[PDB]
Amino acid sequence: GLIRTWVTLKAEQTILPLVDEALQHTTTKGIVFQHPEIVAHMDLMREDLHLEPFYWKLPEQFEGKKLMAYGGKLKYAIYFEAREETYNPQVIIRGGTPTHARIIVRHMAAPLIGQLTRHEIEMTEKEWKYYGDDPRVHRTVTREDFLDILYDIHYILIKATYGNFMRQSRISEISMEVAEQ
Repeated sequence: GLIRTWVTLKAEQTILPLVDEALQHTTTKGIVFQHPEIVAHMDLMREDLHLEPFYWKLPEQFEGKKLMAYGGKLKYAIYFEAREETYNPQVIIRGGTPTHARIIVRHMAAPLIGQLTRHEIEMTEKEWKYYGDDPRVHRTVTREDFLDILYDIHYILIKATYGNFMRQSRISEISMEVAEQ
């Protein structure tokens, strides 16, 4: 076909949970919609603030048989405020048939404080790395592994916690390219 589509959030889904890297817990207590940005404010989550760093767990429509995504472009905009401005992975994906379930990460430059910054992440092996490998290692994910993750995505996470002592964090414009025929 060559029918370029984008998965995005349902207009109705106006809230996006926070999670630790572990996905051991989830928080909503401090998250609110303020069109278009979706906002997590720390002061409404003080009870939970040790479980940091936090990631946004994208909703199920990004998960699953997503082989067609391999074209490219995971897109989203990020904004945040913290006391000062300075390792942790920008985005995190897990997926696979049990025999090949594995976790990979994408590292990027920390976004600036106060400046809404945009990310577009190419959905291909060449730039991702392996969870558990220090970011300074020059190994990247094999095409083969990558594709086996896409074959069934378990979850995609995007960094919510930034700088030092963070006040609030906003994410918007969330989309990922797929394909139809």
